[PDB]
Amino acid sequence: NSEKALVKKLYDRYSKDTINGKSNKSRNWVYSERPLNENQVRIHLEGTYTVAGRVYTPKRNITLNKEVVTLKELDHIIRFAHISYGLYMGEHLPKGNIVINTKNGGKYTLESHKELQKNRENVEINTDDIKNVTFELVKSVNDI
Ligand SMILES: CC(=O)N[C@@H]1[C@@H](O[C@@H]2O[C@@H](C)[C@@H](O)[C@@H](O)[C@@H]2O)[C@H](O[C@@H]2O[C@H](CO)[C@H](O)[C@H](O[C@]3(C(=O)O)C[C@H](O)[C@@H](NC(C)=O)[C@H]([C@H](O)[C@H](O)CO)O3)[C@H]2O)[C@@H](CO)O[C@@H]1O
Repeated sequence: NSEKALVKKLYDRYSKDTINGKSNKSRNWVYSERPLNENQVRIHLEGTYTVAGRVYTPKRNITLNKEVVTLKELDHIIRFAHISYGLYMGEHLPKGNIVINTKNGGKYTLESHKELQKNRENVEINTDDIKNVTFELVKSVNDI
């Protein structure tokens, strides 16, 4: 099963709770309502995950330090938060984009069906520039 293997590759990459010395502490890469320090931001994931034509609206957010990070890092943490509601589980690949929206109207688009392209890994992003993350993801079939 090749579709299953492609799913497993995305799951194995993005389910890791560390990257480059950062880690998911206190569920900060999943969901928090805890008060923010002056040096933190909270980026809300606002979107839909539609499975076999039924829309789900999972509520997740990521709590990060204010700093310049790489797109590899932000892509990682964002997809980790998606995995926490069920993204990349089972045997079928999702499709659709996850979009990092910036405060002045910029975007970084993360295509969900494949890994981040290697040539994008080192793009530098100030976490304080991020407005939110939107997404419209589709999994065409349920697992049987
Ligand atoms: C085969 C392959 O992977 N080739 C990639 C390019 O990806 C292909 O071409 C794209 C135009 C698109 O059709 C894609 O589906 C193809 O796989 C890749 O180009 C980037 O691809 C991503 C999506 O995977 C985005 O479309 C990106 O555009 C944007 C973005 O939305 O992310 C536009 C945006 O305005 C811009 N924002 C800023 C602030 O600069 C961002 C940003 O530059 C990047 O996200 C930072 O990485 O890009 C396409 O540029 C291309 C560059 O990675 O490499 C191969 O050619």
